[PDB]
Amino acid sequence: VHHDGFQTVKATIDWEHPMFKLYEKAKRNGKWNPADIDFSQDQKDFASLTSEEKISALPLVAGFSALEEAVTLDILPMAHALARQGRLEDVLFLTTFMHDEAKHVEMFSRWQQAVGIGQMDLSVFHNDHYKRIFYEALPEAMNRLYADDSPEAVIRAATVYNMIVEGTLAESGYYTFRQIYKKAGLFPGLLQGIDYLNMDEGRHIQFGIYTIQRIVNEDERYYELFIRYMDELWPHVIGYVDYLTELGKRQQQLARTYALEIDYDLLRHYVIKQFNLRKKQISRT
Amino acid sequence: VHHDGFQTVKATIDWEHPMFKLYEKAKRNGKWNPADIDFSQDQKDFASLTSEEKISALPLVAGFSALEEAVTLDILPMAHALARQGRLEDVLFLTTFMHDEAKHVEMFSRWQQAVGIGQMDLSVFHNDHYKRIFYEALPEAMNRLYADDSPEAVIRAATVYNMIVEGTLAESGYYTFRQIYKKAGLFPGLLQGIDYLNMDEGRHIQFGIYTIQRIVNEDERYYELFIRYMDELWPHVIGYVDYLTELGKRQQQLARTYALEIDYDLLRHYVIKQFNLRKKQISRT
Ligand SMILES: CCCCCCCC(=O)O
Ligand SMILES: CCCCCCCC(=O)O
Ligand SMILES: [Fe+3]
Ligand SMILES: [Fe+3]
Ligand SMILES: [Fe+3]
Ligand SMILES: [Fe+3]
Repeated sequence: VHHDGFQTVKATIDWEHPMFKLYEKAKRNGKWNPADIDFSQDQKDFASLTSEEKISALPLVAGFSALEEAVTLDILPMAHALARQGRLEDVLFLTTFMHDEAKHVEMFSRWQQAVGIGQMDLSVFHNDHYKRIFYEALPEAMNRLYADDSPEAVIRAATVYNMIVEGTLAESGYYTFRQIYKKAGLFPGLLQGIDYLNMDEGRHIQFGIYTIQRIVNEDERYYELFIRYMDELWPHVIGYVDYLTELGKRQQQLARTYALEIDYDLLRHYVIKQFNLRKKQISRT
Repeated sequence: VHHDGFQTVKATIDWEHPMFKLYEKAKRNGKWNPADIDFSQDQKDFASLTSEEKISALPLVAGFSALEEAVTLDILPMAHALARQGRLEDVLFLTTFMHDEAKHVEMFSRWQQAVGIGQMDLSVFHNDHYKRIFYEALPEAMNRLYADDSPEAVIRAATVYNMIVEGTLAESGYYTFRQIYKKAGLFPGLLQGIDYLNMDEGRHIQFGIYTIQRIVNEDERYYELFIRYMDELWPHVIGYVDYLTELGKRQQQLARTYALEIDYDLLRHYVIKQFNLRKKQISRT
C-alpha cells in the first residue's frame, strides 16, 4: 500500500516524542557487542563441572535462548503496525529494540558454542507451560497485529511481550543468574552478557509501559483489559517457575559444591514481585 | 503462527553464514550517531546563501529524506518473509539494516532542522517519476512479501529496493552531493553524514546481491526476471534524473557563485554506470 507522504519531507521528526528520546538513549547505551565478550573462563568453568553440576545450568540457558530468538522474530509485527499508523518515532526506537534482541540471541548462542554444548539440543527443558507462552501465545498476540491493530490488540501484544515475557520472566531470570552463578564466581562472560541484556531490557519495558499507557489514557476501560491479560498468563508463568524449581531441587550438586543456599522461595517471590510491580506501572487514570 | 523450534536451542547460529558475517561487520562499522554531527557550520552556510542559491540544494534533500523514510518502513516485510523461512542469520543482519535506515532518516531531518527548513514542505520536488518508484512500486514490491514469498517476489523486492533505490539512485545521489557541495566547501556536517550513509549502503547492496544471487543459483531463469525488473524501472530512474537536471539547469546561481562547472552529462553517465554495474554483479550462472 502506497505512501501518501513522508513526515521528514513535510516536517521533521518530533524531537520531543518519548520514543525518539528512548531511541536516542538506545544509541548511546547500546554499543555493546557480544563478539567482544571473553568466554574462555566460561569454557574452563563448564569443563571443570561434574556431569551433574553441568546439567544444573542448562534449563535456564534453554529458556533464555528461545526467549531471545522468539522476541527477535516476534517484534516485527509491532514495528509494522506502528509504522502503518504513521508513528515514525516508535519505529525508529523499535529498530534499536529488534537489534538488541539479535545481540541477545547471539550472546547466548556464543556461550553455548564456547562451553561446548552448541551441538546439544536443549528443547527438553521447555515444559508445557513454557511452550504455551513462547511457542504459542507470544507469536499469536504479535502476529495478530498484521490484521488487527485495534487498541485491544496492541495492549495485549505489549502485555504478553513487554510486561510478561520481558518484564516478568526475563527480569527474574537475570536476577536468578546473579543469585546463583555470580555468587559462585562461575561463568563471568555469561554474566557480563546478562548485565548488558538487563540494561537493554529497561528500554524494552519502557516501550511497553508507554505503549500500554498511551492507550489506557484514551479509555480507562482498557486498564481492565491489561490486568485481565496479565492474570490470564500468570498460571503459565508460575507453572514454568515451579517446573524449573523442581528441576533445581532434584539436581543440587552444583548448589552443594559452591556453598550456594539457592533460595527458591525467594526466587519465587521475586517473580511474584515483578509481575505485580509491572501492573503498578500502568495507571488506570 | 507457532514456533516449532528454536535454532539456538536445537543448535547454534550458523557462524559461517555470509549474512552472519555481514551482521558482524555492521556492528563493527555501524557505530556512527547522527546526533554527534556538528551542523553549526551548515546553518551558517545555508543562511549565507541567496534565496536562489538556497533553492538549489533542496530537491536532492527532498529526494533523499523520503528515500530514507520509505526504506526504513519498507524493509520490514523482507525481514518478516526471511524470518518465516527460518533464515535466522539474514534476520540478524537485517536488524542492522533497519537501524541504519532509521539513522539515515534522522540525519537528513536533523540537517533540515538545523539549517532552518524543517517547517518547509519539500514534497514539491517529487515529480511523477519519483512518486512512481518511492510512493508506489517500492512499497508494492516489499508489501507483496507478506502474502507471496516466492523466489520471483523476493527477487523483485531486492531488485527494486537494493539494486535500484539504493544501488542506483542513492549511490548516484552520494556522488552528486560530493561533486557539488564538497567541491564548494559547503555543508560539512551534511557531507560527513553522506560519507557514513555511503558506508552503510555497501552492506545494504551486498544483502541484495546475496539475496538475488542465491535465488538465481537455484534456477538460472531467474536471471532474466532480474534484468527485466531492472529495465522496467529505468524509465522512472532516468526521468527523475532528467527532472532534477532541468531544475539545476534552470537554477544555476549556486553553480556560478562557487565556480562549479556542474557536469550534468557526467552525473547522468554515473547513474547509467551504476545501473549497469548492478546488473553485472548478478551472475546468470
Ligand atoms: C527460579 C526460576 C525462576 C526464574 C525465571 C526464569 C525465566 C527465564 O529463564 O526465561
Ligand atoms: C544529477 C541528478 C542525479 C542524481 C540522482 C539522485 C538520487 C536521489 O537524490 O535520491
Ligand atoms: Fe532480550
Ligand atoms: Fe527484550
Ligand atoms: Fe539509507
Ligand atoms: Fe540503504
